[PDB]
Amino acid sequence: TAEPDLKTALKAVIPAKRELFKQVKERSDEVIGEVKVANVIGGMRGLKSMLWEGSVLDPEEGIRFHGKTIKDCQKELPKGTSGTEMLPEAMFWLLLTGQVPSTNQVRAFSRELAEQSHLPQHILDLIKSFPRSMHPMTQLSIAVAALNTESKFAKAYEKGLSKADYWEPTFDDSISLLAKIPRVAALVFRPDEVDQVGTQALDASQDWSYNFAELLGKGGKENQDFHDLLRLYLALHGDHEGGNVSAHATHLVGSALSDPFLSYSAGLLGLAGPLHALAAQEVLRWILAMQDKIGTKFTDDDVRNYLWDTLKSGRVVPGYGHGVLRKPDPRFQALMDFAATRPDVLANPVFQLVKKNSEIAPAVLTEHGKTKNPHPNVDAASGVLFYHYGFQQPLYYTVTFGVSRALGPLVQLIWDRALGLPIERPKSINLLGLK
Amino acid sequence: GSGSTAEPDLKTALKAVIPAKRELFKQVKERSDEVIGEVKVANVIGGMRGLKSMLWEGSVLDPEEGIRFHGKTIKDCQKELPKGTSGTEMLPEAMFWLLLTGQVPSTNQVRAFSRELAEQSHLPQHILDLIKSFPRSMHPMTQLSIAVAALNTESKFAKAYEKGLSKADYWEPTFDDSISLLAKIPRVAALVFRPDEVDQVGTQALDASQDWSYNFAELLGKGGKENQDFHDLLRLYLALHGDHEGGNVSAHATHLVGSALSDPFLSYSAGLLGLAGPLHALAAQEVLRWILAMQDKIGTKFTDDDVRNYLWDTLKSGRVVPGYGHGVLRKPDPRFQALMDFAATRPDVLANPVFQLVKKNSEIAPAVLTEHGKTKNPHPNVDAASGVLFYHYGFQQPLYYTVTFGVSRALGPLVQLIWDRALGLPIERPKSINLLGLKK
Repeated sequence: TAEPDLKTALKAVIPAKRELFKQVKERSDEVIGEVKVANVIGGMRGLKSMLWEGSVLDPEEGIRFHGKTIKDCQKELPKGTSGTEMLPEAMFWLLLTGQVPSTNQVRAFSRELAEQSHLPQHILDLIKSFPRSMHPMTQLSIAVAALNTESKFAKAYEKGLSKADYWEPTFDDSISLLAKIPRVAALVFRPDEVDQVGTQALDASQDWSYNFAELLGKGGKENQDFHDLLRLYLALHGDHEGGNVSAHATHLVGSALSDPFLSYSAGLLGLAGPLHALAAQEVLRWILAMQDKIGTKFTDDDVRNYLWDTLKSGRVVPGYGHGVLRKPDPRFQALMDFAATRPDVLANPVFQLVKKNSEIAPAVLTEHGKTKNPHPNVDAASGVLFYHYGFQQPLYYTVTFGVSRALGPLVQLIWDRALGLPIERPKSINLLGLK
Repeated sequence: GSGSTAEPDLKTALKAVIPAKRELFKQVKERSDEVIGEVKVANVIGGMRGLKSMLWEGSVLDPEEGIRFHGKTIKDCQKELPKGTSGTEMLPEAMFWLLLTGQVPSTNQVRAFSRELAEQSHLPQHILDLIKSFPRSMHPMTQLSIAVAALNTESKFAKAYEKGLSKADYWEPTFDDSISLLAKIPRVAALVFRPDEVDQVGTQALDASQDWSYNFAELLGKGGKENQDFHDLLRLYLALHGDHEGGNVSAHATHLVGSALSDPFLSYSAGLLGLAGPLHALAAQEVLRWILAMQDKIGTKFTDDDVRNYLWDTLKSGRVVPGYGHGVLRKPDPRFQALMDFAATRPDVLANPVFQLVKKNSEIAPAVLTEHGKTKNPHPNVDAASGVLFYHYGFQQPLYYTVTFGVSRALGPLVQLIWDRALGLPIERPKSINLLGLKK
């Protein structure tokens, strides 16, 4: 009568994945690609060279999770007891097992996450040692690494553990990290309340995102719309193939058999890189500057003129353009669907500007001709939506992304260990060697 | 000296060689479309093994001569690189100079660089407080990674990037941060080694006229003239382990995180998190345990046959001879030989039975392993000797051998990070696929 818990459901699908892996391994010698000089000097761009199970980017329909579109996930995944949005814990279930959980399975997993959320005293002390001006992503990376004192994998490996069993402690550590990371993030957000936020008991009947909101100081019925935003945000950003730096660094460090705490810490150190991590922040700044210029009662024409002027000036429209995706990011559209049912969001001029830009900017960018596949990505909307709900320190938008992006890389780490994938170790060459 | 021809500092010497590297990069870029290999299913499921897919300037593994630094063998480095004011071994500071610039520094340039490192060796108070928060059982490599990441509060690159900085200038703050990290890391490592003395070791003033290894030894509690042989071992160890191509996890993770424009503190922290992985990090420790177990079994007065018999029994049992074997290198690791050359001038090392056993194994094990036929290129690597040499000098907590490797392995990856920024290399971003996509 009792439904399988997540560990049982994972164990049931391990044999089929190992069988599929065995079939692929028989074709080891088969050639699938070429390596060119471009790939070596160009950061391996386009080189199909690592495994990632849970998500694959479809050039038309965007990111798919085990073949499911964002829309399929929004229809199929269990929701909270209140609210309209899919749960990140349900997305984690799907990523890990390939299967949609029942509502009751999700409720039991949420209860586990709440119960495992507490931090050891040394983590609270560690966090209190950080200077106030330490960058929030540096704080988050360090704290996550420091939780390796609690690693079951590290201890089991040292004691002696069969290869075939490496996945179990990896799974236990991953759930532990997931339970804890929202609380660590909230301590980064509220450095003066370490003692209180660091020990506060979570409501075991509520979902992971709700409890994260509570730790952020945005709990209770008055913040229910924000709860739904946060649920959606965390679900949407959970995984996006293995190539991005946070996913890849997690896998890389993981592949040397560093435990999930150390491995996702490395992921977060990569996420701290300014080059692509600040897109949501940049979009927000750009939208607010546009509002400053064109005011709060603006026409379609005003928007179009503003976009042309930006482009003619040699500036970019942030949050637009992609190497391969030929349509709007379905993650973007999911945020727009969230907004469409909330009259106060639709009344916000900042949001209206995001919406108008999404209707006008792609045609403008195409005609201008400089930007490949000029459609909105998720960063076009996420910052503005957080800003609307009072979360107006953009610097911390990366922290919330770091919480979300634990989901997919941890799933892949579990599978890496289940399948027995080896250390990641490419071969380097010097420029003289390419000449 | 402040003349017309006054000897360049490291940053000036680097600046002088940047234009030629950018020109060589331009020439390589014209060949972008040239095919240099194949990708197979093996490469995707096998952690990219053998896939030539990243750039690393400073070191290239030669199948005959072993690891070379800008074409120079370990023997060339031992002859050409400047030594300490006392001592017979090449300085890791000089190795760093060579890796970075492609050039052998003068003794005077090395002395000035050592002084810069000594002057920057102090830590901010919050780093000492952070280290004091660590539980005593926290793994030493977790401690080291965290403390290095926490030094990003001092990053010039992070602050300059945020303020606005030309792409052509990214290398300068990267260089400044890298030197800062190098100066500080031995002190951080010593705090990991001595958790009861954080306040003292953490603030102790260093002799600014001493070299980087000497100051590290001093912070470890092994300073003074009585430890001069250990100083030379440590110099050699740190110089030898500084760089070994880009593929190893510490080098690669540094480059990967660095490629998203995270500063050198955050990037080498990621390197150290990878170094903390037990799978391939613990070889020096395994060799030490194996040698000591062998000595236990065969004693100190043994025949060549006894050694051979011990090796055959190990192999027939299905166990490995650690510290032996390589995929590509067809001779003893030249790093191994450099450790043996160190030993050859120290009569107390040569008198140590544990060292004699390392030497005897290197003369007997290769033939045995070849005949057994299971281990490719069955020659000793550097791990065959490093742990025993430390053990001889009283550095007998093998768990901490990885920490000393972490200090050494700052050198090469930081150099490559500086070059990545000088060249404007993009984010590392390969493409993934699922098993279903390989089954088709």
